[PDB]
Amino acid sequence: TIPHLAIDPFSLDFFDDPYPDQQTLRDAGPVVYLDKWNVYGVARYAEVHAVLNDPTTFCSSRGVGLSDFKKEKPWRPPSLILEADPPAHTRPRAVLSKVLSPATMKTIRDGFAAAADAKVDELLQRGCIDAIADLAEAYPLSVFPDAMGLKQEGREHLLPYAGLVFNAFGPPNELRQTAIERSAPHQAYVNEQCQRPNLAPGGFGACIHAFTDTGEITPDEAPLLVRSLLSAGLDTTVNGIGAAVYCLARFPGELQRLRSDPTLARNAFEEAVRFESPVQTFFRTTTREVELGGAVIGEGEKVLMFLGSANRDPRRWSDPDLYDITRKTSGHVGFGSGVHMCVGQLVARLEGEVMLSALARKVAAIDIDGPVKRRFNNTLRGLESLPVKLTPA
Ligand code: HEM
Ligand SMILES: Cc1ccc(C(=O)O)cc1
Ligand SMILES: [Cl-]
Repeated sequence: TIPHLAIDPFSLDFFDDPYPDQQTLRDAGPVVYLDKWNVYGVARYAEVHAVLNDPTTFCSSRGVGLSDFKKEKPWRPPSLILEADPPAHTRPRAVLSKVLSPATMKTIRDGFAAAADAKVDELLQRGCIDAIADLAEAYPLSVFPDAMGLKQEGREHLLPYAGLVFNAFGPPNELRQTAIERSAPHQAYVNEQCQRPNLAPGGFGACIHAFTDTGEITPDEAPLLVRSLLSAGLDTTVNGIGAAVYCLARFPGELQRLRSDPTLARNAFEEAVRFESPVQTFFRTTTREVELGGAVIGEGEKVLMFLGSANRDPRRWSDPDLYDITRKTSGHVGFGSGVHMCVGQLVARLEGEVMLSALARKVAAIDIDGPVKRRFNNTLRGLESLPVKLTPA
């Protein structure tokens, strides 16, 4: 009853252009079986949303990558939040929610905005830049490690560590094997920075450790929760901001609308998150036999959720392949949905908003003026190099 497909959603050919294969996955049926990796797949909005919002049946504690923690050893100690189910998930989640809370955004917004304005000013002096290394990477590197409270030395490990984390959600292909092979110095750096004495006062890391006396987390839980922010907090925003600049470079009509009303900056970023879906996929594991669509999935099966496909499903979205900065984006699953929905979404949106605001106010044109190069990762979608000419307003 369930169609079997040979599509490999973790192949370089798929990463290079996923959209035809994602339509094939959607149109084959509400639930597919991917023979390449022996997992179920859901690529329509409806089933992705349903799976995300039933954490009891579609659990996370057996891993949200291909590997089943009941069968294989995790490559690193499980995340106390991402790779936990209720009730164990609940108090670590509440702590990170308060650490990255609406009130916390007020303390960092002025500095994040000034750094975004300063970066665009700097880039406009050069004119021809790489919007990945010089903007999408450079701006988050200029605000997020400091907001964490990290020392300066060793920050070159942060993007490699995150690339490793997101590759390690994938199947055991070359991208994953190579990442793990090179992982030891990056894990050593990251694990050391998670310890309380190495996190500067007032930053996100110190605030996590400060929550260890409320009864929500114990002291021995704080390093792994810092680890979660050092895993998820930087590379995601790099590819979110890169996606937004890539969209504005490809759709100049939308750059023109954004210039005319810079208060569209926040929704222009949100639409970029829907349109590119920097985090493409996550897995769940069934805790029981379950009916989904019309298929009966057995217990202990991996289910691959295509977040990017769900965000382009024409059953849910009008003109899904169009970048529209005034679109009603509410309900997109680029940040997830339900109990695990991105706890750092306010940081991500703040960074994206203030960068797009700086562009909206300072830049008249963004023209691709060099070869575009894609960056390949088992979970992240984004570019390696995006040469652009910035024309000042
Ligand atoms: C454009 C930027 C980002 C995107 C697209 C993104 C994507 C996601 C997604 C899809 C999930 C759901 C995971 C699941 O359902 O299994 C998630 C969760 C999470 N994100 Fe974000 N993320 C972004 C930025 C950030 C930032 C900036 C931080 C921290 C500062 C962060 C920290 C986390 C954490 C800790 C979780 C786990 C939450 C939980 O399991 O309850 N993320 N993210
Ligand atoms: C997207 C993402 C990646 C890693 C983590 C973590 O807890 O390590 C959380 C969320
Ligand atoms: Cl690690």
